[PDB]
Amino acid sequence: TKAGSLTIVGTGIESIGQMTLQALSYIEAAAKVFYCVIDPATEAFILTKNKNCVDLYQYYDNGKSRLNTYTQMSELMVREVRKGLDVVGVFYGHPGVFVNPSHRALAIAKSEGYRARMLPGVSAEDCLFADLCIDPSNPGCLTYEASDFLIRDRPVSIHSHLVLFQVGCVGIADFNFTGFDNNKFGVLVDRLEQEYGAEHPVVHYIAAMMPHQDPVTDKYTVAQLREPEIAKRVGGVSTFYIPPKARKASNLDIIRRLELLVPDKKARIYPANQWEPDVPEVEPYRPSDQAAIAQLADHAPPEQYQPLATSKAMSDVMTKLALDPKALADYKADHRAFAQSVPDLTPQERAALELGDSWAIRCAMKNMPSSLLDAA
Amino acid sequence: TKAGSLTIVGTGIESIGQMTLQALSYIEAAAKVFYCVIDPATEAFILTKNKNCVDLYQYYDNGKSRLNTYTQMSELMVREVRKGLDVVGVFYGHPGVFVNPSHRALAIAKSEGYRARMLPGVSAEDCLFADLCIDPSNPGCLTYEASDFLIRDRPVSIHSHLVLFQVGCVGIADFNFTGFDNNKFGVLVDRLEQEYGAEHPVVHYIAAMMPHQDPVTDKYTVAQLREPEIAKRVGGVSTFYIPPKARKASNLDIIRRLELLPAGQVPDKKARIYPANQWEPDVPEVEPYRPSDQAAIAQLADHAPPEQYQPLATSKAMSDVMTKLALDPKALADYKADHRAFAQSVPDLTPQERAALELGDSWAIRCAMKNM
Ligand SMILES: C[S@@+](CC[C@H](N)C(=O)[O-])C[C@H]1O[C@@H](n2cnc3c(N)ncnc32)[C@H](O)[C@@H]1O
Ligand SMILES: C[S@@+](CC[C@H](N)C(=O)[O-])C[C@H]1O[C@@H](n2cnc3c(N)ncnc32)[C@H](O)[C@@H]1O
Ligand SMILES: N[C@@H](CCO)C(=O)O
Repeated sequence: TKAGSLTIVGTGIESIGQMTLQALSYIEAAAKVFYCVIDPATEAFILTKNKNCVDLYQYYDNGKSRLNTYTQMSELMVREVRKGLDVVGVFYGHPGVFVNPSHRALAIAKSEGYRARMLPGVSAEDCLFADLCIDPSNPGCLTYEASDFLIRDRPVSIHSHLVLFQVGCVGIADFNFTGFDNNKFGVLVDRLEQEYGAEHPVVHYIAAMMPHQDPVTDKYTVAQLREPEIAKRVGGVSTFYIPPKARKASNLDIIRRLELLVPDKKARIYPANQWEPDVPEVEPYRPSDQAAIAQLADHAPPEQYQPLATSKAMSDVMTKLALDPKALADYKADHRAFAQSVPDLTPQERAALELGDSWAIRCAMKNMPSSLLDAA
Repeated sequence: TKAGSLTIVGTGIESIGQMTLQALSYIEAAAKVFYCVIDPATEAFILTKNKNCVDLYQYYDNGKSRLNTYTQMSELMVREVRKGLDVVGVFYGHPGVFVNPSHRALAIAKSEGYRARMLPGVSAEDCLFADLCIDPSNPGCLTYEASDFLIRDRPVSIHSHLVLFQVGCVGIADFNFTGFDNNKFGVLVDRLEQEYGAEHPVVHYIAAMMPHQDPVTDKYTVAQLREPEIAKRVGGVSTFYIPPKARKASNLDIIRRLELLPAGQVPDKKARIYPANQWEPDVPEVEPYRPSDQAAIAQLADHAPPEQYQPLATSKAMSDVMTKLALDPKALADYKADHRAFAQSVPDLTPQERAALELGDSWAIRCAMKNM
């Protein structure tokens, strides 16, 4: 039961708006905050929400290895944990997606016997899916760091989505405040041409940082990436999306074993991927679609559909547990004592909260029968 | 321009807390809200924020194809757009990650000339990285839908992370209110055994849905997945993580072209980055404080900010308006329509700040907020 803890949170990519409610609540409650963001409005916002913040960005330098910077960032955080304080680290995007020092600091804290947790956030890949209008499900997604992709000769799959981070710093171990001199970029272009061909599309993607900005979603051929004026547009916040070159055929034995039967591989569900070369759009309103739409006119909810049927007192406390870290800590320490303290709950509601199981909370908030809960 | 718009937003996975500030503000501002979420506290919260909501979940049914439900969900949203309304759709997690009807509705709205946008959210994969303590960077990540993975015989990489969604409904095209009868699950287990071997680990992952819950992070062998009591635990909110078998060797041409090692020295001999992946079988222990780490820590005592580091140096008025543009959708729409007229209306801005806002470029905003 050591005093001291480390919680690392994200801010998302687009200024302020892409932070989660829980990231904000933990920042506000912290004894000490350490942050690494690249948007001045987000920095200003953080400084209005906690009185004891330190900017980690000052530990980068011209010609200084990023690994040295990361060791320093982690040590600054853990030093405050060792003094018995509740410390929060903040990184832009998702704090564990292409971020070294967060994973390091949490592992050191855990090894010394302190509580340590990462809260997820909205990454640049999350933004890419939203802005390019693609789903990782169709037809699968491979995600790599650009230098690692080359050095370990990581496998390509020409039938799935490909996403490459850190294309602006190929083979570069250090930092510069004015930007990278990305003079090994041509090595990446050679690999892409060898796998996909000279005329295959590469989408240069930069998510908007400020709320009024449009994203950069510029299509180039692989061969165009050798032109000096195009290559120089690729910087420190650039990600590449490379769409599929072909569609993979279905396995007939698997279709038999799953029992689904010939399958046309070039037969798409609406909408088609706009970035695939020479792929026409599909029909949105086939006869099967029109039949489903006609059924709306006299639709009734199924008998097994259970509408929400809660109270203000119950919704208030469930919201409080999600938005007030201190209330959550009190509940976790003593479910029974906490449940007895909440004003205006019914006997059914109070018993369900003491248990805290999914089945019990659902019975209470949807007015479903339960012999135990109705006996309260 | 044409009246009517569609904005689709997410709620994250863990109840209420994983919703973004902008998802909340767009829900509040909407003329009508359509939602599909799978816990009651999140549903109750949404209903406190807008008086005009419809639950899309009522359009599922026992034995009804999910494709028919998806067509209906998308049509209810687009019908309201065609009436000239600003409509918001809401899906749990990230609204475009393993979600069919959002992409469909947005594509139809855009093709008919209406404004259409998706706002990203926190997905189950984002939660998985945070709870299992892994980074997609190290050593790469492949992500698939479980049935698609099987039907198209999609490749694995034994040297990278593998993440499989929808492992609880293999080959199933319909819906049931009481849950799926996942009787083709053995076909997935056979494929995993062929690619990885019977004793390789598979992590059964379920992110906590309520704020007091712990995640499920249960490691099993591929062979253990054939045991009835274990297979029964895999349901509609289950995801699988399969760690690498081993570390992959480096390409020698690439080491030379990137100038990463002098000739005559043996490659792939540096220790792994700390910390090691705790799920990878036979992973060696990595030490946190090597000589290079201890030297960096010694330098902290007399560290000064570099000359090129630019401290924030802004004002209440400028910070307030940039926050407003992020948190008030109406204010953002006004600003976008006429930058000059909006910037003239803002109270207490300096002439430098007012001009910077009127331009709106990143270089201009940064100049104003760091006093350069
Ligand atoms: C050090 S990593 C940090 C990523 C971050 N934690 C996240 O969640 O996306 C930096 C890389 O993230 C990607 N990135 C950062 N900001 C971006 C943006 N606005 N648009 C596209 N990619 C971005 C680029 O690939 C960049 O080289
Ligand atoms: C229809 S999809 C929707 C995914 C959602 N949009 C997201 O952003 O994660 C359903 C699948 O998501 C995954 N999933 C949903 N909730 C989850 C949870 N609490 N933990 C782990 N995986 C989950 C499972 O693989 C499930 O079969
Ligand atoms: N990962 C590096 C470079 C990203 O381009 C950083 O720490 O910013």
